[PDB]
Amino acid sequence: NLEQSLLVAILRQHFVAWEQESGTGASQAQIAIDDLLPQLQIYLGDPGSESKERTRLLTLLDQLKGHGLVTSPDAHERIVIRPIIAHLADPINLQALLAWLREQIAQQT
DNA sequence: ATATATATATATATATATATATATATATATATATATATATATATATATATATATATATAT
Repeated sequence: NLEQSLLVAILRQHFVAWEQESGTGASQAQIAIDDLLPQLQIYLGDPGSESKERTRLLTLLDQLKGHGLVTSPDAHERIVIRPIIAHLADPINLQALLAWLREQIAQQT
């Protein structure tokens, strides 16, 4: 669904950006939950409360863990991106949709 | 020119996944009400003594 696609695109670009610096296959840096909500806000707005957005992000991460793309949030609310994200079927789709929605919001604002 | 057997296109129906709302089961807390227990006071009945109304026995 749309939200899962956006989250996967964000995670994918984070992973590629990290690999650009530390090299291919470098141990992924732990990313906090607080860091992703501002970014999902860029494409989904504010659903009404922090208690709602954080819950949505957590359920999305748990859904993605089923496919193996991300680990479970650790005791301090940080996740790690799994290697399997690099081998998605068509990574070009993520870039296109993500940039398209970003351009949409930039045009409407 | 009609039947009779493939092939292709299209539509329908089903399965999977997720989001949202509702129902059910269970547990707990609360409030209310009922019933009971307790305490107190008063009423009734009986017993005993004295007072009022009436009559009889004993001693000389």
